[PDB]
Amino acid sequence: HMELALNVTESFDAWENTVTEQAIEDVWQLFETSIKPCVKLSPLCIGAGHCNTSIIQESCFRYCAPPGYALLRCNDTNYSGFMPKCSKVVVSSCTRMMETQTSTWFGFNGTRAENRTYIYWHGRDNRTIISLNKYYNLTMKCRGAGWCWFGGNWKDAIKEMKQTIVKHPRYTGTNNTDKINLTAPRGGDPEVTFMWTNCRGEFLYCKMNWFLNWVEDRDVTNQRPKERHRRNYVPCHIRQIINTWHKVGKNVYLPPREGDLTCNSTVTSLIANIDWTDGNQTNITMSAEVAELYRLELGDYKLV
Ligand SMILES: *[C@@H]1O[C@H](CO)[C@@H](O[C@@H]2O[C@H](CO)[C@@H](O[C@@H]3O[C@H](CO[C@H]4O[C@H](CO)[C@@H](O)[C@H](O)[C@@H]4O)[C@@H](O)[C@H](O[C@H]4O[C@H](CO)[C@@H](O)[C@H](O)[C@@H]4O[C@H]4O[C@H](CO)[C@@H](O)[C@H](O)[C@@H]4O[C@H]4O[C@H](CO)[C@@H](O)[C@H](O)[C@@H]4O)[C@@H]3O)[C@H](O)[C@H]2NC(C)=O)[C@H](O)[C@H]1NC(C)=O
Ligand SMILES: *[C@@H]1O[C@H](CO[C@H]2O[C@@H](C)[C@@H](O)[C@@H](O)[C@@H]2O)[C@@H](O[C@@H]2O[C@H](CO)[C@@H](O[C@@H]3O[C@H](CO[C@H]4O[C@H](CO)[C@@H](O)[C@H](O)[C@@H]4O)[C@@H](O)[C@H](O[C@H]4O[C@H](CO)[C@@H](O)[C@H](O)[C@@H]4O)[C@@H]3O)[C@H](O)[C@H]2NC(C)=O)[C@H](O)[C@H]1NC(C)=O
Ligand SMILES: *[C@@H]1O[C@H](CO[C@H]2O[C@@H](C)[C@@H](O)[C@@H](O)[C@@H]2O)[C@@H](O[C@@H]2O[C@H](CO)[C@@H](O[C@@H]3O[C@H](CO[C@H]4O[C@H](CO)[C@@H](O)[C@H](O)[C@@H]4O)[C@@H](O)[C@H](O[C@H]4O[C@H](CO)[C@@H](O)[C@H](O)[C@@H]4O)[C@@H]3O)[C@H](O)[C@H]2NC(C)=O)[C@H](O)[C@H]1NC(C)=O
Ligand SMILES: *[C@@H]1O[C@H](CO)[C@@H](O[C@@H]2O[C@H](CO)[C@@H](O[C@@H]3O[C@H](CO[C@H]4O[C@H](CO)[C@@H](O)[C@H](O)[C@@H]4O)[C@@H](O)[C@H](O[C@H]4O[C@H](CO)[C@@H](O)[C@H](O)[C@@H]4O)[C@@H]3O)[C@H](O)[C@H]2NC(C)=O)[C@H](O)[C@H]1NC(C)=O
Ligand SMILES: *[C@H]1O[C@H](CO)[C@@H](O[C@@H]2O[C@H](CO)[C@@H](O[C@@H]3O[C@H](CO[C@H]4O[C@H](CO)[C@@H](O)[C@H](O)[C@@H]4O)[C@@H](O)[C@H](O)[C@@H]3O)[C@H](O)[C@H]2NC(C)=O)[C@H](O)[C@H]1NC(C)=O
Ligand SMILES: *[C@@H]1O[C@H](CO[C@H]2O[C@@H](C)[C@@H](O)[C@@H](O)[C@@H]2O)[C@@H](O[C@@H]2O[C@H](CO)[C@@H](O[C@@H]3O[C@H](CO)[C@@H](O)[C@H](O)[C@@H]3O)[C@H](O)[C@H]2NC(C)=O)[C@H](O)[C@H]1NC(C)=O
Ligand SMILES: *[C@H]1O[C@H](CO[C@H]2O[C@@H](C)[C@@H](O)[C@@H](O)[C@@H]2O)[C@@H](O[C@@H]2O[C@H](CO)[C@@H](O[C@@H]3O[C@H](CO)[C@@H](O)[C@H](O)[C@@H]3O)[C@H](O)[C@H]2NC(C)=O)[C@H](O)[C@H]1NC(C)=O
Ligand SMILES: *[C@H]1O[C@H](CO[C@H]2O[C@@H](C)[C@@H](O)[C@@H](O)[C@@H]2O)[C@@H](O[C@@H]2O[C@H](CO)[C@@H](O[C@@H]3O[C@H](CO)[C@@H](O)[C@H](O)[C@@H]3O)[C@H](O)[C@H]2NC(C)=O)[C@H](O)[C@H]1NC(C)=O
Ligand SMILES: *[C@H]1O[C@H](CO[C@H]2O[C@@H](C)[C@@H](O)[C@@H](O)[C@@H]2O)[C@@H](O[C@@H]2O[C@H](CO)[C@@H](O)[C@H](O)[C@H]2NC(C)=O)[C@H](O)[C@H]1NC(C)=O
Ligand SMILES: *[C@H]1O[C@H](CO[C@H]2O[C@@H](C)[C@@H](O)[C@@H](O)[C@@H]2O)[C@@H](O[C@@H]2O[C@H](CO)[C@@H](O)[C@H](O)[C@H]2NC(C)=O)[C@H](O)[C@H]1NC(C)=O
Ligand SMILES: *[C@H]1O[C@H](CO)[C@@H](O[C@@H]2O[C@H](CO)[C@@H](O)[C@H](O)[C@H]2NC(C)=O)[C@H](O)[C@H]1NC(C)=O
Ligand SMILES: *[C@@H]1O[C@H](CO)[C@@H](O)[C@H](O)[C@H]1NC(C)=O
Ligand SMILES: *[C@@H]1O[C@H](CO)[C@@H](O)[C@H](O)[C@H]1NC(C)=O
Repeated sequence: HMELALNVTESFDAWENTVTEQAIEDVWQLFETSIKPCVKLSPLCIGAGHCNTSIIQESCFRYCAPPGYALLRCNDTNYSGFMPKCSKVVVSSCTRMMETQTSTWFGFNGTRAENRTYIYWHGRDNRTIISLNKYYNLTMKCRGAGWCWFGGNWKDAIKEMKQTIVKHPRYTGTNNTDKINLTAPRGGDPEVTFMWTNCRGEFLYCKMNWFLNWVEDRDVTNQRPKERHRRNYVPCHIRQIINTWHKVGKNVYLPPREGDLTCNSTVTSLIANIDWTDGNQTNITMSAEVAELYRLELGDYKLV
């Protein structure tokens, strides 16, 4: 039945991307797949040296969630990432997710969101992903019109996060000075900070810049530096037809609704893909989609 492995390939290309790209594309294949004619054809590659073309039988009411897909994890400690000696393994399947909530920025419910911030991270010397987790307060409710609300110490929190990310990258070599900024492009230049949010089915897009207007430095001053007064909401505009971030492309999905849905969600799990490759850059990024959801609970998604 299930006969996985534990191998991975990491390289240079993101358009010719593999695990990621494959995981993403296939997902909307499984997902777009819930509409009924009589008999459907599903694939089923995840790394076997050949492929499975899954075939659902039926006719020509309550159903779980993935007409054809399932997940499972290893086991042992709270979390790390990769280079395991992996052993015991568990059982799981359903995928109702579309129903519930989500975001490109901060994973929702966090659980024993201990005061002391976290940077829980799957490492790769240079090209890697993070998961920051602090107790402090953050809220994020959406109001359907296309504008999202908050509550918390978000300036300060980032500080912690920025206070956080300083302790583990220790003295590299030379006597140095820090200078954090963000982007997240690839091969081309945009110049905007988008985030998405799922909560109750509608797949809503947000133009998020005021939230993301901060240049970081080691030791600073703002006495003689400048001051203007700014406040915040979210100029979201649903894009059922999804305008794709990491690539100026397109996708869609077929949702439900409760007329006046006015989103809501608890913040905890702020994410990032920090870039620090040899030279002059500490490059925070915000791509970390649906497999992070389950990755959020287990340690690391395994699908098939
Ligand atoms: C879905 O779930 C979510 C949960 O996430 C629900 O949303 C949450 O629910 C709470 C209550 O419904 C809500 O509380 C409210 O929060 C507001 C947050 O706004 C603040 O943050 C943002 C970002 O920084 C800013 O835009 C804004 O300026 C605010 O700072 C607050 O506006 C409200 O609380 C405060 O105001 C009222 C009225 O004045 C006070 O009663 C209350 O005490 C708060 O203010 C005092 O305390 C703060 C901090 O201690 C001080 O800064 C402030 O000056 C006040 O200090 C005075 O007053 C108190 C006495 O009251 C006294 O201690 C002190 O001596 C001073 O005199 C507001 O009540 C959560 O924040 C909210 N989350 C979100 C999204 O913000 C949501 O409803 C759910 N959906 C459904 C189903 O409804
Ligand atoms: C695989 O492993 C993960 C961690 O590695 C495991 O390593 C080996 C040695 C195993 O044999 C495990 O001991 C260890 O789990 C698992 O994470 C763990 O998952 C368990 C659930 O099976 C968690 O326990 C739960 O957490 C609550 C926290 O309390 C814990 O601490 C106190 C005091 O130390 C203890 O009393 C508890 O037993 C916990 O250890 C706890 O409140 C929960 O109890 C409730 O739930 C049961 C079940 O329904 C219910 O009957 C009872 O009445 C309670 O209401 C519960 O015990 C544990 O926290 C967690 N620990 C770690 C280190 O992550 C992982 O789940 C497991 N599964 C997978 C994914 O493979
Ligand atoms: C993630 O989980 C979140 C909470 O998780 C908890 O789940 C339970 C089962 C436990 O396991 C906990 O360990 C765990 O933390 C969920 O977030 C919640 O979202 C819901 C709606 O989606 C919100 O519901 C409403 O909450 C009100 C809270 O405000 C109160 O607090 C203030 C602060 O002082 C008080 O002033 C207020 O008076 C409030 O008391 C609450 O009052 C509401 O309850 C009333 O109304 C409802 C409906 O009419 C009714 O059911 C209830 O009996 C009362 O009449 C209301 O329920 C909620 O704000 C929010 N929880 C938190 C953290 O506050 C979330 O669903 C889940 N999401 C994901 C990612 O899965
Ligand atoms: C990646 O790229 C960045 C940007 O190019 C490099 O940063 C530069 O670092 C050099 C180091 O020599 C800087 O040169 C120094 O500038 C000082 C003043 O500017 C700084 O300090 C003030 C106040 O603190 C700030 O207002 C300002 O913004 C700057 O932060 C000078 O005072 C220095 O002269 C003194 O030091 C020299 C030794 O360097 C002594 O011998 C002298 O006695 C003298 O007292 C010096 O000139 C330069 O300013 C930076 N660039 C920019 C754009 O400002 C990184 O080095 C680079 N990193 C890597 C890994 O390559
Ligand atoms: C994350 O953020 C990083 C920093 O913001 C991004 O790196 C930057 O990527 C842009 C896009 O390609 C590059 O911009 C180019 O700059 C070159 C270099 O010209 C400079 O050097 C010469 C020689 O000293 C000097 O004469 C000039 O005046 C310039 O100072 C230009 O030739 C190009 O036209 C183009 O503008 C940067 O090179 C690069 N910045 C850094 C830090 O080096 C990164 O793209 C982001 N990506 C991720 C991973 O999220
Ligand atoms: C940020 O969250 C905390 C947590 O409080 C909430 O916790 C959940 C589980 C729920 O029970 C909800 O009802 C709670 O509000 C809130 O911060 C704390 O707020 C309390 C009072 O609401 C404070 O207690 C007071 O402390 C002061 C100073 O020590 C005393 O003067 C008072 O007598 C009283 O003891 C406490 O200090 C706050 N500390 C924490 C844990 O952050 C807060 O409401 C919330 N902020 C918002 C609105 O975003
Ligand atoms: C991942 O985190 C867990 C969570 O523990 C944190 O919990 C809070 C409350 C705080 O105390 C913080 O210090 C904890 O790290 C870690 O789980 C705990 O780990 C300790 C030691 O790492 C365990 O004690 C051990 O007990 C065994 C017997 O089982 C001894 O043989 C060992 O020598 C040691 O003394 C403790 O049981 C764990 N408790 C909890 C709450 O899970 C975990 O270690 C950490 N993993 C890593 C390394 O990232
Ligand atoms: C991290 O960001 C800082 C500051 O960012 C500012 O500039 C851009 C990137 C934008 O985000 C804006 O909103 C920010 O306030 C970078 O430091 C400064 O970068 C600017 C932009 O190139 C430089 O300005 C220069 O100004 C002269 C004026 O004569 C022009 O002629 C030049 O063309 C040029 O634009 C300036 O060199 C930088 N200031 C410092 C600190 O010396 C920083 O480069 C960036 N670092 C990383 C990690 O990428
Ligand atoms: C949560 O705990 C921190 C303690 O954090 C300390 O231990 C590690 C997390 C490490 O990062 C270390 O650098 C850090 O100091 C509390 O911060 C504390 O604030 C108190 C104020 O009473 C000070 O006495 C301490 O300097 C400081 N740390 C210590 C050692 O306690 C934080 O406020 C606390 N909050 C909650 C809700 O638990
Ligand atoms: C990010 O990683 C690079 C290189 O890491 C090497 O790891 C090997 C397993 C293999 O994948 C090889 O292709 C890859 O280049 C780091 O470069 C190293 O820098 C240190 C410090 O000077 C030196 O010990 C090495 O000479 C040098 N590379 C080698 C192995 O020759 C790079 O510094 C690191 N960057 C950061 C800041 O994380
Ligand atoms: C690199 O610059 C650092 C800046 O700190 C210098 O570090 C000093 O090293 C000297 C010895 O040369 C020590 O006595 C001091 O304690 C350090 N400075 C202080 C007070 O922080 C160092 O000089 C530079 N490295 C060299 C020699 O190239
Ligand atoms: C990758 O996994 C294969 C099984 O497909 C295994 O034989 C091999 O050791 C692994 N190669 C490495 C080390 O990446
Ligand atoms: C592929 O999955 C189907 C379920 O549709 C299962 O019956 C079949 O055994 C699998 N193919 C093989 C031989 O791995």
